[PDB]
Amino acid sequence: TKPIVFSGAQPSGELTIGNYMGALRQWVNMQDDYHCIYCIVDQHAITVRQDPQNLRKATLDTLALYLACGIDPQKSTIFVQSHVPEHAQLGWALNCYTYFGELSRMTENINAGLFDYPVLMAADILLYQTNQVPVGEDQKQHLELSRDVAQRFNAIYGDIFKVPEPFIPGARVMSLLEPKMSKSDDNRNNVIGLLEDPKSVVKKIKRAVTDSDEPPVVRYDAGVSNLLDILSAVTGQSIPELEQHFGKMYGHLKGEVAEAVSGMLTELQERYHRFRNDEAFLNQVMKEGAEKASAHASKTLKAVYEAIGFVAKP
Amino acid sequence: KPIVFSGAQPSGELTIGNYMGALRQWVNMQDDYHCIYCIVDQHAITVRQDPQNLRKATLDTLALYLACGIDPQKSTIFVQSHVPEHAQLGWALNCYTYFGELSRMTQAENINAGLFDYPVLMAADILLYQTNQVPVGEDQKQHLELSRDVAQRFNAIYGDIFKVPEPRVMSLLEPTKKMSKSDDNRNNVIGLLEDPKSVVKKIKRAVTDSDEPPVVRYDVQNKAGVSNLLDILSAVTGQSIPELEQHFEGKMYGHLKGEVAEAVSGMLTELQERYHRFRNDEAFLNQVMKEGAEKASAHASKTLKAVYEAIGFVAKP
Ligand SMILES: [Ca+2]
Repeated sequence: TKPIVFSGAQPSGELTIGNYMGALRQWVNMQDDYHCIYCIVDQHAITVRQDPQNLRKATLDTLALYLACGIDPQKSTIFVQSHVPEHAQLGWALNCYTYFGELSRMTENINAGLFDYPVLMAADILLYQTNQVPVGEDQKQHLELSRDVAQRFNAIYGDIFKVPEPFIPGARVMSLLEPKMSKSDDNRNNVIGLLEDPKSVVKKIKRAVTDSDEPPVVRYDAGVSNLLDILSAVTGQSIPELEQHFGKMYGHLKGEVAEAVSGMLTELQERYHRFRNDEAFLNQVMKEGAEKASAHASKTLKAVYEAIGFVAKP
Repeated sequence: KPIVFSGAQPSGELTIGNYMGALRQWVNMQDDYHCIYCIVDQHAITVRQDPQNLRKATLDTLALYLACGIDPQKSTIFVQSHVPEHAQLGWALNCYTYFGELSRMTQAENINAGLFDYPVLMAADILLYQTNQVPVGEDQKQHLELSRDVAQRFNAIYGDIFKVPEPRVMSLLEPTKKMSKSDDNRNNVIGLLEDPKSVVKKIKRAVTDSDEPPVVRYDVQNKAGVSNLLDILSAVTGQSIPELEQHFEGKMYGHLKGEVAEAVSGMLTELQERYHRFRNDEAFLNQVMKEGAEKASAHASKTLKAVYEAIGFVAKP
């Protein structure tokens, strides 16, 4: 049994080139070393009012994109959250072991889902005996609540849950017009999406901030440096060996980058469309993932219900 | 047939006031209504429980409702935790409930989130079954009204997915307050599973008045103690109260206490005979919980899948 890694994927989330070359490209190559779990959290998504048609479409978009990146439905467990009842069941039970004050510290006319979703996050992770969690900086507090709830529950009932640990990377990709590239960027021009057409990549790379050194030379030190990090990650080349290739101006660099990133995204995107348009295949993937997820999750939930004192479902 | 939903705490301490008033009445209407009795063990854990006692009290409650006459073939009786759709809809309805609506729910220390959020789960329990009517007490009126508001709010967004639900024994030593399981002095309370000799003793010590000479006459204002014993006697036996005023003309209070104790005791001995039979047959209780949970899930899943389709979730394949 390998270490279990759990990651949540927002249905509306837009994966950037930073998300891919930095983290997800490595995670794909390590699916034989870890039991990786990817949960498309549509129950977390409806804490914000959602257009139903866009929610359904975005869930399928996200599934197809992760499959396009190489997530293997048989090696890993990839599923839609609402297809696995155990998430809501454990979410309710852990409400009774979470303090109202803890949720208040997470930050009226908000809905109860926004207030309570940190408990559902804890259930998402603890269901699968998760060992490690890749947490963004924005999610640090949520992960520490999951640890505190797991320890509190185990102190009462015994070692039912594993106490999850945050996990660390690692290609560095910086925001183009402000050299870290983030999927949360309020400025779209700072990032390149995985579903970005070649023309828009060319336009964002050409417009990337750079330093007006005279004469313009290619050297790692913040604009020019970003393009060296991005190009090196795509081509697997050393930064200095790249500088050997560039006498050329910053326009040579920006052109070279844009061509490489678009070459890599094109291979990802054709896989994306082949999976995305095959709705029957996606239904099979969600069925396999949900059934595998529930089999694993029910082992933990039934031990939780046993310890709480519920009559076991006959 | 109209659908009626009632939640039963897994406590196993029904009082004779609860039975004669509420539960006994519903037992006779199982042919005219689709009655749903849900033993709400997920609500119970909003207060920390001893694990073994919770399990025992859930089976105690089931056996007790069975002995009172709830028929698992006419009605649907099940344990809440056996039907995952309750928690599933509970989470979804959180997103359509305002924080302030739960904050204004009066019914502390370091409260846990379940104690705050359980009114949402109550709404989920009711709405899963297209429920028409919920027989709540006065102290759960707010909870029912919140369930109605959430159903209306959801329907106003997505269309009519939910049905909107529709909008006397006293303490023996304190006959101006209704018989309460929470009473600190347990000699105020008669439970359905109270030993007959114990029930007769408490009835014998029930408060009365100081009329010289004693008079047995229904006047709640001046003779609360005697009027209470006449309501209990009228409830067990069905005799109209003026009949007992005529039967006790010239009789003393001790005669009436002997009459209430005997009648109450007889009712509790038939109920307890059935209870111990059901409760000692755990295989029978398991099969009732299995069947009840399958029926409950069959109806609940229809509503939950319609809710998920309106919200925009991908349908589970
Ligand atoms: Ca495979």
